Amino acid sequence: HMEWIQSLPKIELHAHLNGSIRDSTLLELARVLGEKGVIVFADVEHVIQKNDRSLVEVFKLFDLIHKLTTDHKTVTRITREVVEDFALENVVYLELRTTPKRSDSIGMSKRSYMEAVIQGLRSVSEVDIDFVTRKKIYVRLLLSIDRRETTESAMETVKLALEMRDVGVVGIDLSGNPLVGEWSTFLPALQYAKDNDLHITLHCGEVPNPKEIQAMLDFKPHRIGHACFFKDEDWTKLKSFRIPVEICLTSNIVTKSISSIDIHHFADLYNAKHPLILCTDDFGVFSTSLSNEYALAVRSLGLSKSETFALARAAIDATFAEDEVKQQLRFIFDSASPEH
Ligand SMILES: O=c1[nH]cnc2c1ncn2[C@@H]1O[C@H](COP(=O)(O)O)[C@@H](O)[C@H]1O
Ligand SMILES: [Zn+2]
Repeated sequence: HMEWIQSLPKIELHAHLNGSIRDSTLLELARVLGEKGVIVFADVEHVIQKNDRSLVEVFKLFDLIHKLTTDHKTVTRITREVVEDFALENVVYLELRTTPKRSDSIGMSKRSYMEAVIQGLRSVSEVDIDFVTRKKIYVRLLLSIDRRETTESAMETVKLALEMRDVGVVGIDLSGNPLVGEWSTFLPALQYAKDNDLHITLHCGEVPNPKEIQAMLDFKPHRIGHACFFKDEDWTKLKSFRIPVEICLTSNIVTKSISSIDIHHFADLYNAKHPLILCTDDFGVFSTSLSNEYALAVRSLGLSKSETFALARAAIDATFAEDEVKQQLRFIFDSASPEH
């Protein structure tokens, strides 16, 4: 069964760039930076292997990753590697999200960080890529606002995303530590993005926060991530607004946001015929792949091949891609439909 899942064409809508790095690359970068003295390799490798990746604790790990990866040449490298890995497991469409970074000591701006991501996409050679406007993969980009940021800084990210629509930026994400920051800080920037026809996805309900969950739903983003701590009134509103949910099974269970796959809300959403999309979140941090996520879901719901194929194909109308791309995806899935 895992073989048929691996060959299934798949759509990834929730994958953070610096959460998707290969272990071998992360440790290579750790070794190099150690031998330069920027850090102590044994300690860094130890936080890499020891971190329990509970929620509070995952964000410590990201602060460490960012010390290893915030340089233009590294951004380019990991962008290429992430696209390759997804393409190799037959992801045919990827929305990759990343937080653009500022770092004055190396002359890195949010814009130059993103230019390094584009360079990564241009450097992809193992597979064919469409990112502007042999496996082939369509890639489009989401710029993330981190909940640590100010309204002004969030607006800088939205302005950059509008400038980069010609190289495949299609939307904005709100992510980062859900215990930090206030919705009122980010709402004005997200509203500007939405009024400029960017699509919006929000990390929503990663921790209990009833007023924030309601405010995010009332904003009517185009998708939401996770929804782990929704209450009944939140589900009612979500189902009537028809906002698709990006479901991250391994991430949710590992962080203990959801106590087990047998109670995970994706089963309720599936049976309610509410749109959901299986995603990896951070396949490096959480040691998974999109195929493995599909395998967990197929086992837990007991889906047949055709039900699984139908679920995978349903994600097309949740993408933020232009209509021409969705028609190509419909052709890719229609072409694969009888083998499933
Ligand atoms: O579980 C999650 N919840 C909220 N934010 C996350 C999660 N996983 C990754 N991220 C965000 O994604 C970033 C890592 O990818 P980056 O944006 O490419 O730097 C982190 O610094 C977080 O802000
Ligand atoms: Zn996420």
